Amino acid sequence: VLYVGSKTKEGVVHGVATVAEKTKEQVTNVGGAVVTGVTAVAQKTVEGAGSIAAATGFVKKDQ
Amino acid sequence: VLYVGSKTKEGVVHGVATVAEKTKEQVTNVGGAVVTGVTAVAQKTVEGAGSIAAATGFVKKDQ
Amino acid sequence: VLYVGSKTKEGVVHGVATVAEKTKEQVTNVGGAVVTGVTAVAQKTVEGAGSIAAATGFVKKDQ
Amino acid sequence: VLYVGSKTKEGVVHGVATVAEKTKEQVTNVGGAVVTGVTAVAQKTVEGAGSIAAATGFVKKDQ
Amino acid sequence: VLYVGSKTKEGVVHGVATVAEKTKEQVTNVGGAVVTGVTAVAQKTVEGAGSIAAATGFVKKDQ
Amino acid sequence: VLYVGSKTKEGVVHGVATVAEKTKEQVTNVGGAVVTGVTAVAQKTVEGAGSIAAATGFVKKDQ
Repeated sequence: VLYVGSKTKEGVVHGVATVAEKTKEQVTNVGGAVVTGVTAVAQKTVEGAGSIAAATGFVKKDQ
Repeated sequence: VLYVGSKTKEGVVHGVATVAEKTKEQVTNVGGAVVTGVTAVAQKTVEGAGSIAAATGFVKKDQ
Repeated sequence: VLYVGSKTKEGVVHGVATVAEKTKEQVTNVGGAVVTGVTAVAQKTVEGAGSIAAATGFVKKDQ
Repeated sequence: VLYVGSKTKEGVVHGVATVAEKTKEQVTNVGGAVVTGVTAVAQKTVEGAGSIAAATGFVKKDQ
Repeated sequence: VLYVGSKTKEGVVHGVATVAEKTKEQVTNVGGAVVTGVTAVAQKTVEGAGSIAAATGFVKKDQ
Repeated sequence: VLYVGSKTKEGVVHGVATVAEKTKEQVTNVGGAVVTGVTAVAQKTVEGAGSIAAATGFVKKDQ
């Protein structure tokens, strides 16, 4: 018996309840990035960069 | 018996309840990116970059 | 018995309930990208980049 | 202008999300009453008795 | 302007999220009453008795 | 302007989130009453007795 890498559980979300009562919600953007409202998200990345709510700017590599 | 990589569970979302009561919701954009409202999302990436709510800017590589 | 890569479960979403009562919802865009309202999404990518709600800007590679 | 009994809201249920993951569920009865699983119920009774999940016994009025 | 009995809100339930993960659930009865699992219930009774999860016994009025 | 009985709010439940993870749940009864699991319940009774989770015994009025 080996059971190598067995019965695992990774990058998991479960059993979540959520209520949101918002009368108004404005998001104005005129520049770079804006990220909002990220709920119950799961990921598993192998041999790579893993981002989930990454608001980056502008990569301005010139000459 | 090996059971190598067995009974696994990865990048999973389950058992989620959500209520959202919003009277108004405006999103104005005139520049780069805007990401909103990302719920119950799962991913598994192998040998690659994995992004989920990544609002990037503008990659301006000149000469 | 090997059971290598067996009974797996990856990039999965299940058992999700959602209610959304929004009286008004406007999205104005005049620049780059806008992503909204992404619910119960699953993906598995092998040997590749995997994006799910990625609002990118404009890749302006000149000469 | 009277607006007597106006814009009322009574005996109301709205905006409800629910998830139930039950692997087994047995209900054995051999006597009186059993009531189970009552969700999102509304009632308005006028000039009367109003019951909603009332498990009564046995009304044994003899001579 | 009277607005007598106006813009009222009574016996109301709203904006409820619920998750229940039960592996087993047995209810055995052999006598009187059993009431279980009553969620998001609303009532308005006028000129009457109002019960919602009332498990009564046995009304044994003899001679 | 009277606004008598106006903009009221009575017997109300709202904005409730709940998670319940129970591996086992048994309810055995052989006598009178049993009441369990009463969530997010509202009532308004006028000119009457109002009970919500009332487990009574057995009213044995003899001669």
